[PDB]
Amino acid sequence: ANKNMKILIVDDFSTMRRIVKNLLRDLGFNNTQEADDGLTALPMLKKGDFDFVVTDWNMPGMQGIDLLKNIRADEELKHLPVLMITAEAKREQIIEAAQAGVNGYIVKPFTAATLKEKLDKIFE
Ligand SMILES: [Mg+2]
Repeated sequence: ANKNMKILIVDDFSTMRRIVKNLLRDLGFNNTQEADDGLTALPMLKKGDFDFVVTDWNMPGMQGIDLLKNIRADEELKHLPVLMITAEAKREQIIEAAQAGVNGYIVKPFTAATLKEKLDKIFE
């Protein structure tokens, strides 16, 4: 589990993107880039050669479940594991997201400890 998979962090909230960049940094992961909406993650995704996606749900460009679908449907990208960060903790929301192919889930707030527990287990 490389402290160096290249990770895309998607969220319409810059402070959120950076609270996340640092807990990842605390964890041994530095290689990170950001995107503020799914509409602007995909073309990053499409040729950036990433290894892992962490994305929010609530985004207005392209909501996060939609990005996940475009990923699952792009043949070059559907092998990517996606951790989803959540805003609104509902069992009807999670179901729909597992149904769309998400690898794991996490609920805000979260800590660098709930985070690794979530990591050790996607690559699972
Ligand atoms: Mg959001």
